Amino acid sequence: WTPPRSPFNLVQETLFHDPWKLLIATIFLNRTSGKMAIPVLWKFLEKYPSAEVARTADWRDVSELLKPLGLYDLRAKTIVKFSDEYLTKQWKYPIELHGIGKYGNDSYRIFCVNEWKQVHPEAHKLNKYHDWLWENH
DNA sequence: CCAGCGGCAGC
DNA sequence: GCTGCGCGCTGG
Repeated sequence: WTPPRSPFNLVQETLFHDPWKLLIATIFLNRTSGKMAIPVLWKFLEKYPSAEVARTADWRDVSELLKPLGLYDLRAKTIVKFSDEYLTKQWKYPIELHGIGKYGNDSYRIFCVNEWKQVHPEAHKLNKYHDWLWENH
């Protein structure tokens, strides 16, 4: 299973090989415009390239990086918690993990696994992709 | 100028 | 279902 490249340009299309990066991408996109989030996502992934490093991060430092995005302290605490569980808990679907809900589960089930047919997403840029999947099928 | 709008936990 | 978190994008 390889999710196809779409005319919609979801960030999920580039990060599916590393689930952690793709899931962090969804967290950056919680009620935050893609325009601001994605640039700042790359900035994060240079300072914190893995779940192994983010897990030892000081949430307060992670928060200074997020300031322009909003929900900066909430999401910072979230990035240090999720990354910890991601490597420490046994999980099948990321929904089990702190900070990941329907949206992040929907992205993982489409891009990181062959389960797109079984998914009913709600997030806007995601339904455009998912419908495009059924349409081009 | 300006106000509406781009998920999650925890109760 | 309800509520707090939060900035800047956009478009009249």
